[PDB]
Amino acid sequence: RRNGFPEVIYGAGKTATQIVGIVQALSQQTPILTTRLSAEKFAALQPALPTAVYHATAQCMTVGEQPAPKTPGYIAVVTAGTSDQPVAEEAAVTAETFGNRVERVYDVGVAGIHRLFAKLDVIRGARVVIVIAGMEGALASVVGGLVDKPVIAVPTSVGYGTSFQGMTALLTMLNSCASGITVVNIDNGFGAAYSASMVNQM
Amino acid sequence: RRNGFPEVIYGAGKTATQIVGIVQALSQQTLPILTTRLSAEKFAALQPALPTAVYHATAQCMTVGEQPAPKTPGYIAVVTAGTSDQPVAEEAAVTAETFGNRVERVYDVGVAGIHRLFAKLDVIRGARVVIVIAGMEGALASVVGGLVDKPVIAVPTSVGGTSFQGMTALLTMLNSCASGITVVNIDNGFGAAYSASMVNQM
Amino acid sequence: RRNGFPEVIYGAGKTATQIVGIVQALSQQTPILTTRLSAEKFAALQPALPTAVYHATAQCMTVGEQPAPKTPGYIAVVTAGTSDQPVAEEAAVTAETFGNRVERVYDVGVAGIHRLFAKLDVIRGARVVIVIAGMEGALASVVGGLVDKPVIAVPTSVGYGTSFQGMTALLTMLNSCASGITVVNIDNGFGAAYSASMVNQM
Amino acid sequence: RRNGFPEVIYGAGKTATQIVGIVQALSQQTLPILTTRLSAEKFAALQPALPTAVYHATAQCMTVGEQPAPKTPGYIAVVTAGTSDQPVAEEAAVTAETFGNRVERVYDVGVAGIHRLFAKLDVIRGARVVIVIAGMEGALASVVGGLVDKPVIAVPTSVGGTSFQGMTALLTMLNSCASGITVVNIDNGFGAAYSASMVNQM
Amino acid sequence: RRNGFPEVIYGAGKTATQIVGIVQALSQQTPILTTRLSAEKFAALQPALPTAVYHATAQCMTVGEQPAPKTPGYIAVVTAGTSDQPVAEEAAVTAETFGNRVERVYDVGVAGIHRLFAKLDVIRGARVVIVIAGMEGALASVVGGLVDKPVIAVPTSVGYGTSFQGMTALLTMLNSCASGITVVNIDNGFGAAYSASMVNQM
Amino acid sequence: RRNGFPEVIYGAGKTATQIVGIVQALSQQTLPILTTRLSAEKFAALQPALPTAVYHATAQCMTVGEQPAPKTPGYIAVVTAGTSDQPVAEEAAVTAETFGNRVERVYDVGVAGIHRLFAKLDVIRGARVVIVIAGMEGALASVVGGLVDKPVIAVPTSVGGTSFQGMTALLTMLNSCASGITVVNIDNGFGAAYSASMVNQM
Amino acid sequence: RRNGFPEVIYGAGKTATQIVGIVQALSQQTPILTTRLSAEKFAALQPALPTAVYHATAQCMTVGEQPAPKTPGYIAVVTAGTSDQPVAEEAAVTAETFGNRVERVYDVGVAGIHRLFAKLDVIRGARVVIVIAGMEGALASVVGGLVDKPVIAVPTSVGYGTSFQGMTALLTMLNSCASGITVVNIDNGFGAAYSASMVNQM
Amino acid sequence: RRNGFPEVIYGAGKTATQIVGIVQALSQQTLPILTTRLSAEKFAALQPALPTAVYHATAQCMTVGEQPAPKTPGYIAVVTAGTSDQPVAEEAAVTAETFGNRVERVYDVGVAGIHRLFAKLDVIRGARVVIVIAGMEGALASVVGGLVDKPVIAVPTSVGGTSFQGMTALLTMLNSCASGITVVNIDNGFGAAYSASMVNQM
Ligand SMILES: Nc1ncnc2c1ncn2[C@@H]1O[C@H](COP(=O)(O)O)[C@@H](O)[C@H]1O
Ligand SMILES: Nc1ncnc2c1ncn2[C@@H]1O[C@H](COP(=O)(O)O)[C@@H](O)[C@H]1O
Ligand SMILES: Nc1ncnc2c1ncn2[C@@H]1O[C@H](COP(=O)(O)O)[C@@H](O)[C@H]1O
Ligand SMILES: Nc1ncnc2c1ncn2[C@@H]1O[C@H](COP(=O)(O)O)[C@@H](O)[C@H]1O
Ligand SMILES: [Mg+2]
Ligand SMILES: [Mg+2]
Ligand SMILES: [Mg+2]
Ligand SMILES: [Mg+2]
Ligand SMILES: [Mg+2]
Ligand SMILES: [Mg+2]
Ligand SMILES: [Mg+2]
Ligand SMILES: [Mg+2]
Repeated sequence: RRNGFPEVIYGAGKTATQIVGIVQALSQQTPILTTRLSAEKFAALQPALPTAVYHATAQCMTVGEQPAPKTPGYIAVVTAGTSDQPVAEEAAVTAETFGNRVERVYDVGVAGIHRLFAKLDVIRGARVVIVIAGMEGALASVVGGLVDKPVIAVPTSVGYGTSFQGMTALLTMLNSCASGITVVNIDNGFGAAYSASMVNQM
Repeated sequence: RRNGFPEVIYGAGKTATQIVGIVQALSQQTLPILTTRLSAEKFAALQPALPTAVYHATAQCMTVGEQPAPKTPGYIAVVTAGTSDQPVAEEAAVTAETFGNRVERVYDVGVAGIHRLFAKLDVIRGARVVIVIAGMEGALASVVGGLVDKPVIAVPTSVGGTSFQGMTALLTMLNSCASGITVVNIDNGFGAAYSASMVNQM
Repeated sequence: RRNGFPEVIYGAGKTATQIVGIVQALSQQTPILTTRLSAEKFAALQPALPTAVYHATAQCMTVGEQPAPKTPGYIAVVTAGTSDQPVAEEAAVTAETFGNRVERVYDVGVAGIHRLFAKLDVIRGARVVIVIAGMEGALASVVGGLVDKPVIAVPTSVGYGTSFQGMTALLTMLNSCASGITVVNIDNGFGAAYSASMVNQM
Repeated sequence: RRNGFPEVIYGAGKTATQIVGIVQALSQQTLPILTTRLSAEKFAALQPALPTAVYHATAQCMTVGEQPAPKTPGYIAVVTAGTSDQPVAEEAAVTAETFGNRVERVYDVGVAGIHRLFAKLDVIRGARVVIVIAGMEGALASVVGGLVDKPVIAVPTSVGGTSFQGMTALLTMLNSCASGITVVNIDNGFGAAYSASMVNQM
Repeated sequence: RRNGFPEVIYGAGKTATQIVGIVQALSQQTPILTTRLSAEKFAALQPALPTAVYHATAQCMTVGEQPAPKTPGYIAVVTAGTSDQPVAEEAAVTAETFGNRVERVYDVGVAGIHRLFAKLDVIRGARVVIVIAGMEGALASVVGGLVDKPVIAVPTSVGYGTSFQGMTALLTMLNSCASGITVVNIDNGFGAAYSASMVNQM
Repeated sequence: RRNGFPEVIYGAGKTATQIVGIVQALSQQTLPILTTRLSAEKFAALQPALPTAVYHATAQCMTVGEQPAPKTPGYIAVVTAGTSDQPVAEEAAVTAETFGNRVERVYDVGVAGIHRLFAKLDVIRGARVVIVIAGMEGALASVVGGLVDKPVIAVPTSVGGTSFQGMTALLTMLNSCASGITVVNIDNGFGAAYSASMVNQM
Repeated sequence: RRNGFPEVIYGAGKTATQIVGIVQALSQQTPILTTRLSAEKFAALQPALPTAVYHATAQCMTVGEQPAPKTPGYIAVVTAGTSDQPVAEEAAVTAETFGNRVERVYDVGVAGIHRLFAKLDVIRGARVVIVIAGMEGALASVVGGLVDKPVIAVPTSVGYGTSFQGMTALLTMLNSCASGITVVNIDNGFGAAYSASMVNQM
Repeated sequence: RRNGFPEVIYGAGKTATQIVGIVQALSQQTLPILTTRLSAEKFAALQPALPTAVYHATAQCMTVGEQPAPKTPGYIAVVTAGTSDQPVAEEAAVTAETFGNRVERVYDVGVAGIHRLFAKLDVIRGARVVIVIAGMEGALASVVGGLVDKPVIAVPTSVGGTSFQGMTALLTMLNSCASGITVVNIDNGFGAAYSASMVNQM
């Protein structure tokens, strides 16, 4: 029960009229984070749940007060390209909603690998690292070889052609777990940040 | 340089006359040497060369060198779905233990006879990290993931068989919902325990 | 001919102007159930066939009188998550239209497995069990091991990423038929309820 | 506990010295013991150990123990598309019979020479349940399913071959339309008959 | 050059403003048939090419005069279900535009196989048979075994789930070519009727 | 009954002692008997039993019985892309000839050295039907299909190899554009010639 | 840094309000080419960046002055069908923006192979050849065998059915690299022209 | 006719008694003869027949005839990801050198230990063309492609293994982003070097 975790509603298939109904049911108990919440659904709820915030790029709403970092360290969220940033903020906002400090390192993909070496120590000073990437997926391989903290890698569905909406990054990423890497499902920013938050709070 | 980890040998693509070559190249470590995926015919080839080495048959791993105490008092729980998983479970198990981790094995607890899984639930919940290894019924990872509030790393196993050579287990674990599961690639129990070991010792 | 079954029009590709034409053709003979009937098509037919009912969540229209249970027992329709409920009501409404009592057990997925043990006897007291699930598909494995009545399992296309719109549940579900489970096609709530109704009426 | 079923041995992953181990562990049942997928070399290994056991060559099943009468007077019809199916058909057949079911075999009736299938249509229609086993021409299940108003369980068989190792038969049976068909996974005649047997004895 | 064939514009990717431009270019020479012509594109061209006809269900426009049957026999176009009829009329209209008599046998799928035996001689009296079907694809197997004229089979992309938009019929159909069957690409009504017309005019 | 065709034996799944069983069951035909896919070790097993039979090594076909004249004066052209195709080309070739067809072989004319293909273009164009057999470079079927105004049946061959075991050739031929091509399934030269033979004799 | 290349913004996922922001950031330095720029996004930017040009068919905007050919030779862009022309102009416009002369040879697909032999010398007089094609993909095979300059082949996603949105051309094209051919990703006109420009400027 | 290239033998499908047949058919060239994919058992079969020939074991290539000087002073760099790549890297290497190219090998520089790759970056950058050969970690091609402003041809290697037999490496290289990469098909180091050699000598 009281395991110290917020509440997570799969806001993708649920109706705006329903999300109020689910929030207002658990509104007396416990922060309430909702993931994959369209901009058309937050507008329809804005006055019905007038405390909630909305992170546009992340498609996440939070009703309630995000805690202060309960752990002295931080989580590195590392992005290969700007197109990755929505699923990145889904991770970074759920990690912050679960009580973790988060240091963002966006747009340092391998096609300009000096950008990643520029922040290479910030990454190393995190307790966990989330690596997000599309197309090639190469970035998680690169970081996994270069840091000695747990790395959770999120493939994304960005790009085109034989990206197979994320399949090629997922395969690339799975093929480098021997370097200290685990992988979540495509676009699953929330899901990597939930295991990330657990790792970080130990 | 010195992150404490033992020396790893990928012994599937190295030769018997070439393994003894790097093992004794680092015979001044005082740190253990773990050799993964070493077929039983290749340990008989070196058994004269390294009389002291230990060989874990099911796990195809050979350890040379004095094991010191566990590094931290928590344990990694290794949960297996069926007997066909025992080998790749034992590769995770032996790697985790060589790396300094206490390991508690919880084998044959697939959801076909789920009472088995509640039998040893106290043990699973007590671990700092849970490695779930499952073949055809990769549904075990989700069942676990929704019963523990600790990190779960899932290892899909290939076992031949509308399981499409384990590809279904990999897909089933990725698409699992007990948020808190994170997936390595097929049969890679080593790398699971490598990420597990980092997670435990933090 | 007179085998005791209603009439089933694949209302997906057929036009609203046509469904009236098909209903009004067989309207003199025999209940008439139509499956995959959009809400935009029922409005266009509401006055042209003003007796029919419409189950919104199920996307099924029935013109005619649903029979009373011709069998003393009931069919358990068991759902893993709320997102599964449309295809669940397609099953539950066709099972009721074919003359079966139906006991619904919705939202008891494995990510909170206590909810399923809460209703575990209701399931067992059914003559047939329909298990519906998305993403992981785990639930059908779990129930198949726990009841000793025929279980028909419907994968659904809900979730995201490597769900492959239902493929991962279908594979998961097919891989547990040795526990007394058969599987229908993705989203095929109607089709599992048609075999279910046959089983139940013996 | 006591659901009446006989004892099942998955004899593909068990060893010859280990099979005689559980068979004689339950030699006080008075109930039959059915051992599926037992290669002809493994029955010669035990033929001394169990002189009374019967072995059904094509079906790779070994039955130890006195078969009592059929439990119910209806029969299961086992329909096979071609000769290449005889083995997995015979695994369904022998399992169904060991479990207490009268079984009527209707073999080699594929739609290439469909007059064969109308030859023995009276027999098929007379069954309480029909198990259809088909390789390349998995179209047989639909043809049957639209000629019988009784439950049909389809078993796709692998036979090597743009049949993609049976995957086409599995897909073809799932996507069948004679509503009333339900599919097990590849080559799993046992589990088909296990669901068939439940359906018959109800 | 003058091989006796009409002109065939892939009207799918081409613009309405362009199709007039392509027609009016070859309008002085030679009938002009255009395939995959949307209803939104024919309206935009109706006054610019005011002689052309439009077959709504077929999405084909013909500018010019369809010839009278230059061959005494006819082509049987055989459809399994009503959902198949668009791609059927794409075949039947291109076969008629190329000078062939066409006898249509729609909706006689295997789920009611008596309907096909009702027309079984009409099919046999054709010089070529086009078999169109979705979902299961079974129908082409059935007819191929029952007629001894060339059968060209068109899979369609109708149905749902693991139809894989036509892939399961294509596979089913390819797996019965030993009965005197060739297969075209999914939905390719025009393409089967072009080989059909050649066969018929010999 | 009597459509003129010779007797066919699928000799891949029949046994050597069982082949001589049906061959001499119909030794009163006066019509030829064609046995396809007969391995060279299985013809040596019967060579005593049938001293008169002919065996075409590359094609794995054995013909017993007096070949009468060709039934019609046109010929079938069998075009092969490379040497690796010679076997399945020769199965089409020998079947077509046993069935009563004049056959002109045009081998090794792949588009890598396309001048070879224009070398024997007069011959190809002169055929009533063209069977194109191609492995990796299945592009040959389209090239032919757009140079002949006669029916083209394409046979994809498996040859191991990012050709995905011939699946690419099958997909490439289906998606060919020289409208006038029709595809059989992988390696099935027999059935190609069976449809070819019907087309030629009409 | 100053390697002589323009600037390339993946204008697909980026917002119109952002592309101005990215252009106007690098507007002081260095031509600026933007690829996959919708017609709805260029209108919204037309007054904010009023120097840029827009190639409608190519979906490319260029802000800045395209250089004159810095190399005396030219690049042949060769198209199989008119449907290929968008991705062709994406290549031809990026090759021209990077300083290359470009000779276009559109619509000479293999279904009318005389059209390609008509321009066969123009192709040969280029220093590099880009071959673009859909459906069959055959054209790259044909040209690769016929020119002895580097050939870069772009599969496209045009056609239907088992085109698998470009997969069949990609496979066909990859299967002819032994003739002096490399392949880029589906629809990647820009990407083949970037390697093409490098080759040409040596 | 005379493009300068040496004579190539595809020695995987040619026989040992047939190889010596064309090698000595062109023994009046004064130009070298390169024989690719020649197993070590097939070179021992000819070693008497051609005493002067050289055989490169790892690369399965045999070269007969006097190598003249390099044709142009630039070199091709052949970069390999791991040891498992050495064979197909060496086929590219030896072909490039036989064709007249200076070749600099840069092996074992995968991104797991990326410092290795910066070790020999000066050499890589100095090449006119870079052939990148990579198995599981096909991410190497992108890393290179974004560090060199010269043409990169990538060769995916099959190595068994959630790498799906190299298919992931092929997909990963296609979907790479360091624009400047171009991909051959699986294991085809020869054809890579054939395109590489053309690119270098221009
Ligand atoms: N964005 C997300 N991705 C994956 N799983 C999620 C996401 N949001 C919530 N979940 C999980 O999905 C389940 C919700 O199931 P449902 O009852 O269908 O809402 C819970 O286990 C949530 O933690
Ligand atoms: N929702 C459904 N899913 C699958 N099959 C269905 C569905 N509704 C009807 N059918 C079956 O599809 C066939 C109707 O074919 P058609 O002539 O195309 O309407 C019949 O066998 C129906 O029982
Ligand atoms: N519906 C269709 N399906 C397949 N191929 C077609 C179709 N309509 C026309 N074609 C062929 O596609 C080619 C037209 O190429 P394009 O120049 O792109 O129009 C010709 O070979 C036509 O015969
Ligand atoms: N049309 C395109 N196709 C593929 N890659 C592209 C395209 N346009 C730009 N790129 C590359 O994609 C990268 C841009 O990454 P991003 O930061 O997400 O814009 C650079 O390497 C560009 O050269
Ligand atoms: Mg970027
Ligand atoms: Mg690491
Ligand atoms: Mg739920
Ligand atoms: Mg059960
Ligand atoms: Mg119908
Ligand atoms: Mg036929
Ligand atoms: Mg064209
Ligand atoms: Mg070339």
